[PDB]
Amino acid sequence: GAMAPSYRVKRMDIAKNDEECVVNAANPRGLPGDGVCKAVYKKWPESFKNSATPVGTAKTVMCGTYPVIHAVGPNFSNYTESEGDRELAAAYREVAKEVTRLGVNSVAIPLLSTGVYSGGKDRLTQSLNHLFTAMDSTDADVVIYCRDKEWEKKISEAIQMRT
Ligand SMILES: [Cl-]
Ligand SMILES: [Cl-]
Ligand SMILES: [Cl-]
Repeated sequence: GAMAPSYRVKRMDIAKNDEECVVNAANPRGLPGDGVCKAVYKKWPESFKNSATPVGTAKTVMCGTYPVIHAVGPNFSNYTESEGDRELAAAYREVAKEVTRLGVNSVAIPLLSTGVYSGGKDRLTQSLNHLFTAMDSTDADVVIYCRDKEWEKKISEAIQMRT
């Protein structure tokens, strides 16, 4: 584990991360997709062999020796707010189990269900709080990746408030 486990946020493409493993914001069918998923497909295409997994789960596939944890958040256009909330929390719990199983000291993670699966709603606080609930008990250094300047400031504020 990391000596003093921390949370950090960076505004840049997760495909350029400096961590020991990456979490993909995957679709259930293991398709190249859009946004984060498409960037992950371009950088680690080998990790999409048999990566299909249900909503609310995570499935890790190696690209060489680099782990890609495919985490499937719900698409809020299809689920109710209640059911989608439950599946989003479940996907993050499965990411924490995989990060622990892998023995990594750091992990790069995007905010699940905040892009095209958001159902047109701002889900920064919802998704980030489920990330914290799952990852708080792990000892890996967590680096959250985002692309929006206002989201970077809000995620950074939420991290600092708890310290
Ligand atoms: Cl970039
Ligand atoms: Cl998304
Ligand atoms: Cl963003």
